[PDB]
Amino acid sequence: IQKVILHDVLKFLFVYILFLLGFGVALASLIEKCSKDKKDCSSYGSFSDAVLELFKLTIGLGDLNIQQNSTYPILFLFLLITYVILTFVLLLNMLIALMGETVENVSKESERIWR
Amino acid sequence: AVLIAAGADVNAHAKGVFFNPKYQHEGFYFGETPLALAACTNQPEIVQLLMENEQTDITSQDSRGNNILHALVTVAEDFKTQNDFVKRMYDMILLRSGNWELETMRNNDGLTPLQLAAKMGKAEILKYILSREIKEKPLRSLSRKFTDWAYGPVSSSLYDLTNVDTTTDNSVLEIIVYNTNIDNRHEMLTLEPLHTLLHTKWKKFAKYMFFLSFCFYFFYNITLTLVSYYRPREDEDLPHPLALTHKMSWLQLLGRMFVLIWATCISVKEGIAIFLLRPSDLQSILSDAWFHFVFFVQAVLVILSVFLYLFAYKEYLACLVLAMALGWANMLYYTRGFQSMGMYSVMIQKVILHDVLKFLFVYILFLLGFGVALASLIEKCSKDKKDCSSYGSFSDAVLELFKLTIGLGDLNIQQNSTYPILFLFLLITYVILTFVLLLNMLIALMGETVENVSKESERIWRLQRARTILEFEKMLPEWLRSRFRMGELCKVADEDFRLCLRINEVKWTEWKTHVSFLNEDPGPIR
Amino acid sequence: AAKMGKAEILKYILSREIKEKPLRSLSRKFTDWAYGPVSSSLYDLTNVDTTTDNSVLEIIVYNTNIDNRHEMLTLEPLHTLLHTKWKKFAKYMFFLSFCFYFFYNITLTLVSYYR
Amino acid sequence: LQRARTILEFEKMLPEWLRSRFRMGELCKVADEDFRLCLRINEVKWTEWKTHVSFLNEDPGPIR
Ligand SMILES: CCCCCCCC/C=C/CCCCCCCC(=O)O[C@@H](COC(=O)CCCCCCCCCCCCCCC)COP(=O)([O-])OCC[N+](C)(C)C
Ligand SMILES: CCCCCCCC/C=C/CCCCCCCC(=O)O[C@@H](COC(=O)CCCCCCCCCCCCCCC)COP(=O)([O-])OCC[N+](C)(C)C
Ligand SMILES: CCCCCCCC/C=C/CCCCCCCC(=O)O[C@@H](COC(=O)CCCCCCCCCCCCCCC)COP(=O)([O-])OCC[N+](C)(C)C
Ligand SMILES: CCCCCCCC/C=C/CCCCCCCC(=O)O[C@@H](COC(=O)CCCCCCCCCCCCCCC)COP(=O)([O-])OCC[N+](C)(C)C
Ligand SMILES: CCCCCCCC/C=C\CCCCCCCC(=O)O[C@@H](COC(=O)CCCCCCCCCCCCCCC)COP(=O)([O-])OCC[N+](C)(C)C
Ligand SMILES: CCCCCCCC/C=C\CCCCCCCC(=O)O[C@@H](COC(=O)CCCCCCCCCCCCCCC)COP(=O)([O-])OCC[N+](C)(C)C
Ligand SMILES: CCCCCCCC/C=C\CCCCCCCC(=O)O[C@@H](COC(=O)CCCCCCCCCCCCCCC)COP(=O)([O-])OCC[N+](C)(C)C
Ligand SMILES: CCCCCCCC/C=C\CCCCCCCC(=O)O[C@@H](COC(=O)CCCCCCCCCCCCCCC)COP(=O)([O-])OCC[N+](C)(C)C
Ligand SMILES: CCCCCCCC/C=C\CCCCCCCC(=O)O[C@@H](COC(=O)CCCCCCCCCCCCCCC)COP(=O)([O-])OCC[N+](C)(C)C
Ligand SMILES: CCCCCCCC/C=C\CCCCCCCC(=O)O[C@@H](COC(=O)CCCCCCCCCCCCCCC)COP(=O)([O-])OCC[N+](C)(C)C
Ligand SMILES: CCCCCCCC/C=C\CCCCCCCC(=O)O[C@@H](COC(=O)CCCCCCCCCCCCCCC)COP(=O)([O-])OCC[N+](C)(C)C
Ligand SMILES: CCCCCCCC/C=C\CCCCCCCC(=O)O[C@@H](COC(=O)CCCCCCCCCCCCCCC)COP(=O)([O-])OCC[N+](C)(C)C
Ligand code: NA
Ligand code: NA
Ligand code: NA
Repeated sequence: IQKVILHDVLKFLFVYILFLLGFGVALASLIEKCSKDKKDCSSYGSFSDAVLELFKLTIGLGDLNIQQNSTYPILFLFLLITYVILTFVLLLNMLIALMGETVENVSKESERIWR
Repeated sequence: AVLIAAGADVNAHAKGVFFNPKYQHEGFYFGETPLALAACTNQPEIVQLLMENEQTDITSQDSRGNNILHALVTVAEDFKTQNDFVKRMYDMILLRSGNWELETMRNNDGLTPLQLAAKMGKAEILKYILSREIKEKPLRSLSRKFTDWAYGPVSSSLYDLTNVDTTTDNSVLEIIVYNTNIDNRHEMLTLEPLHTLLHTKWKKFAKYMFFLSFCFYFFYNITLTLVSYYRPREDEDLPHPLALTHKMSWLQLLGRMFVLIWATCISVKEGIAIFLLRPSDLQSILSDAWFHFVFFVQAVLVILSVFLYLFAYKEYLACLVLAMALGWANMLYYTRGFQSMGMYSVMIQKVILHDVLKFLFVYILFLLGFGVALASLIEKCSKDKKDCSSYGSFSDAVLELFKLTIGLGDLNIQQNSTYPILFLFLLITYVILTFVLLLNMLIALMGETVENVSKESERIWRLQRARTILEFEKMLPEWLRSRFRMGELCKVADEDFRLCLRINEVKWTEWKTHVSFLNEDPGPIR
Repeated sequence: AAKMGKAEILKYILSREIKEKPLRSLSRKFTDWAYGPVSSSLYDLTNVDTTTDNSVLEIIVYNTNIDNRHEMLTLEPLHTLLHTKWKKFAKYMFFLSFCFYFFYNITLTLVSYYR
Repeated sequence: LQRARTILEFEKMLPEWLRSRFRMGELCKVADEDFRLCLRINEVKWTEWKTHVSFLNEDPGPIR
């Protein structure tokens, strides 16, 4: 647990927060003013709301709704599918492949480090 | 020996089409002379027989401009195929000549034998030439490695930097880094006068220019984000906050000017670096100039978002938002200053090209295949008049199968389907093919890619940092390159100064008494 | 030998080169020319090519019994002979087979979705 | 092996006058009255050095 955190988990969290806060401002700058429906017209209305909705989409909770208050509805869906490919397909599946290389090397030495 | 004593011409040139072949299987190129034929076919007794003859001109050139030492570089191969006889023929011919006449001769392309080995990727000959040390006294001047002092285990050597450093054109360091053809650039930079020479450039000037490059690109994105997120938002009024149109007399308006003048500094500069490097190959695009296009595509979308405001098409906002999201993903270029994150960005490049693109080709075949089958199976929604099905169209069925794979939403089998058992058979078959087969096999194939690239990802990183070091060096002026110059003048022999580079070494295995040193007193003198 | 899967005897027969003069006619591999490293050889194709019935190439491909078919096709007069067929006619017949099966599905989909 | 089964099933389909045009090989005079329709493969070898006998042709270059 000590070797996996220092080698693998900290490099993952550095690249993930670059993509979380990067697509979070792009999607928040693309939503209109909510005066026409006066409440609950969008869940991406702020920077703090768009970062929360992209974090729920990675751990698997909630529900996906593309009927936002966006001016450009095709551009919103292009940036929201690109976020899924970079994190759900690339970064989370590569963390498992890099932990299997760390475990293979520390298994030779973990008994002498314990004593 | 019968024919030479009978008067055979020892300077004939076999210049036919079979001896100057067009393709590699049609003929055999050896150097057109009978001295090169004996050397390229591993016949050392006939080489010694021909060099003793006084009529043998050892400095003759063929039609390509090559001489005897250019031709041995052309036919050289690895240790696996051609074990090592070419490296021993290069040494025997050079010592009998006794001059620098063959080493400093240029063929019709303008290359010496040292620059021809770096052009073709001959890493076993180039290891020999850069570290050539001759121990005998009258032939010591033909070396490129000199022992300055030695005392027991410790020694100190000097490596010649005549045509390997970037003080001239077509240097050895510039040919190895910028070579699109060969496929062992990252193994040729581990050689010893080249490995220390890039490490010296990174300490003196190159790490400080890589930090000013980071700071002014970070401030460029953080002032592009704030002016686009904090726009004046009205339905009746949409002022572009850039160029400072309203006379509000609000200072710190230079941040609005810093996006205009810095978008033109990038689009002009990255247009030149694409123009000077024509790859003519899609593999050379992805492997060397990926960050030249993607810094150029961003800086154009910032400029087009200002020309579309002057024409008022109201699609400028589509170009700013694409420039904001692309700009924060371009901060991953700057992870090559560090070894830990720089080797991690080499894994991301190899996993996308090998594993992720094959997954997306088979997944979209199954997504769009079951999407039309399930959409053609749902009735007309006039009986309930609204919300009777979520699979009513092709565009709705593709969306509901994408949500079912990433894990969101809710599964409902009470559709408006005519055949309710056939709908559930096609919806469970989609889960087995993607959730059980394709997503679990992507993890198993990434573990095979990671296992092979882990052997090579450090040498691939140092080739990516070496291209960053050299492009900083063509930028800074002539009077800065004299101050940050490597090496020191060393009196090698009588009237011979070569501007060498010093490397220290400790060795405990081969014990010997020391001769052929340049200096008797071992300690550092000043 | 091709029927039973004897890959060590079949490697010997297909590349049999005899150097002596009166018994050179019993070869199946002849040196056309040579100059230094480069040479050029000739491989006999009497009963290994598909101009006759029960050829060696047809027995190795269509054999259900043996379990080393994919190792016996690496042998040398058989490896170049399949590469020559793919360049001359077989890659062009594999592309017309793709185009008329793609158009068959794309006209079956449109008439069933737009009923 | 999966591509080789696709190549051969295309060859039984196309007619007899197409198989003469796409036929592999060339007639080679091996000995006195012996023609065998061989196939040519080139090779470069750097390890075993020897003098050359038992060749069919003295002049090494491609003749036409
Ligand atoms: C180097 C090779 C790769 C890169 C190529 C490009 C290089 C540089 C170019 C860069 C951008 C050039 C386009 C800028 C302006 C377009 C924005 C726009 O108007 O919205 C458009 C969306 O169109 C998009 O989504 C564009 C997003 C990028 C697509 C580029 C291909 C990506 C590869 C993935 C390929 C598959 C994905 C295809 C896209 C889905 C549509 O507009 P709207 O939303 O309908 O608004 C209607 C407004 N209304 C409602 C008021 C009536
Ligand atoms: C940070 C998070 C932000 C996240 C935002 C998103 C970003 C996303 C990702 C981002 C990737 C990570 C950030 C990129 C940073 C790279 C910069 C760099 O090159 O660092 C280098 C040092 O840098 C220095 O130069 C030291 C600072 C001294 C002052 C420099 C001012 C120069 C002016 C004064 C000039 C005049 C005076 C000079 C006299 C000659 C580190 O290099 P190194 O390899 O470690 O060095 C070897 C050390 N070793 C031996 C242990 C190996
Ligand atoms: C113009 C297209 C931009 C992307 C568009 C996406 C669709 C186009 C399809 C692109 C096909 C993807 C294949 C990429 C090939 C190599 C990957 C790579 O370089 O890895 C890098 C990681 O960088 C990444 O994260 C790669 C992910 C691509 C998109 C990044 C998010 C941008 C958002 C886009 C939204 C706005 C789109 C607006 C424009 C349409 C690091 O690896 P490297 O070791 O540094 O390798 C470079 C080697 N070199 C340094 C010597 C050169
Ligand atoms: C080679 C060996 C493997 C292949 C074997 C076959 C080879 C070739 C055959 C091909 C298809 C032959 C059947 C065609 C017509 C049947 C369609 C039909 O009427 O719907 C039926 C569903 O039945 C099905 O779901 C059939 C789907 C394929 C099942 C074949 C076994 C798959 C293995 C998986 C094994 C376990 C799964 C079993 C299936 C759940 C029921 O109809 P309904 O929906 O109730 O409609 C009522 C209408 N009403 C409401 C108006 C009153
Ligand atoms: C817990 C979550 C919050 C923690 C954050 C607190 C900051 C302090 C964090 C950690 C404390 C110090 C780091 C580890 C100390 C050295 C040990 C080591 O192996 O380092 C490794 C990892 O080092 C990295 O490169 C991590 C990547 C960037 C770190 C950015 C902060 C953490 C990301 C989360 C937040 C990002 C947002 C903020 C970013 C600006 C170096 O890799 P290596 O290859 O193993 O080198 C060892 C050599 N060896 C293999 C030969 C052995
Ligand atoms: C394990 C983790 C350890 C580390 C912890 C980190 C984990 C979590 C990190 C962060 C979580 C933050 C969530 C929101 C919190 C406060 C909101 C806020 O301040 O935004 C403010 C400014 O926002 C802007 O104006 C735009 C953002 C500017 C920076 C651009 C981000 C790109 C950085 C990418 C690269 C950086 C990273 C590089 C790689 C490291 C505005 O707030 P608001 O929403 O508009 O409020 C409006 C409501 N009101 C009107 C009622 C007043
Ligand atoms: C789990 C594994 C993940 C793998 C992901 C697999 C990938 C693909 C996965 C999923 C793609 C399909 C799912 C959603 C699309 C359809 C949604 C829909 O309802 O239609 C919408 C239309 O929208 C469009 O017409 C544009 C569709 C393309 C969006 C971008 C393509 C991929 C981006 C590439 C990313 C760059 C790559 C860079 C990354 C490195 C809505 O239209 P409508 O409903 O008809 O009604 C509206 C009214 N109207 C008709 C008047 C208009
Ligand atoms: C004049 C005095 C300095 C003050 C103002 C500085 C103004 C400029 C500062 C920073 C520019 C920020 C770069 C971000 C945008 C990239 C595009 C661009 O236009 O930048 C260019 C200029 O970038 C540099 O060359 C940085 C080094 C500073 C050079 C100026 C000092 C010269 C004297 C030396 C003495 C220094 C210290 C010596 C140690 C004692 C290149 O950037 P890049 O990253 O290489 O290109 C992208 C990578 N890519 C090619 C793969 C695509
Ligand atoms: C855990 C207890 C609680 C947290 C502690 C309290 C906070 C701790 C604060 C600071 C510690 C943060 C980590 C720095 C040291 C990591 C060690 C390392 O190897 O780094 C390497 C790269 O790692 C990087 O530096 C990547 C750049 C990411 C941004 C971090 C910049 C650090 C400046 C600090 C600013 C703060 C940013 C973060 C603060 C939010 C160094 O590069 P390298 O030497 O060339 O490669 C090493 C490989 N080798 C070992 C084989 C040679
Ligand atoms: C980002 C998402 C959108 C991108 C799409 C843009 C198109 C351009 C895409 C990528 C640019 C060019 C491809 C890579 C260039 C060569 C590098 C390479 O290694 O190729 C590899 C992958 O090549 C494939 O075979 C991919 C599978 C089919 C690709 C279909 C488009 C992408 C699927 C998504 C969209 C599908 C929908 C459209 C399809 C009609 C070949 O495999 P290899 O075994 O590694 O060979 C290397 C040899 N080696 C191992 C000895 C080293
Ligand atoms: C990383 C990814 C990069 C690449 C991007 C791709 C990712 C995303 C790709 C695609 C997402 C597209 C989502 C829908 C968007 C437009 C809708 C549309 O045009 O359908 C139209 C035609 O539709 C038909 O008539 C049936 C389909 C014909 C083709 C058959 C599909 C099988 C292809 C399988 C093999 C192909 C792949 C092979 C392997 C590659 C009808 O539209 P509608 O729904 O009926 O509207 C009705 C509403 N209205 C009545 C109000 C008007
Ligand atoms: C007559 C002139 C041509 C114009 C009309 C063409 C009409 C037909 C074109 C394409 C048919 C499309 C196939 C899809 C459906 C498969 C079933 C089927 O019936 O197809 C069959 C015919 O398929 C072929 O043989 C393709 C090659 C064309 C043969 C006709 C030219 C003969 C002359 C040669 C000169 C060519 C050029 C030489 C270069 C100079 C076989 O298809 P399959 O894929 O092998 O079978 C499935 C695989 N499986 C066996 C494992 C199951
Ligand atoms: Na879930
Ligand atoms: Na859920
Ligand atoms: Na695994």
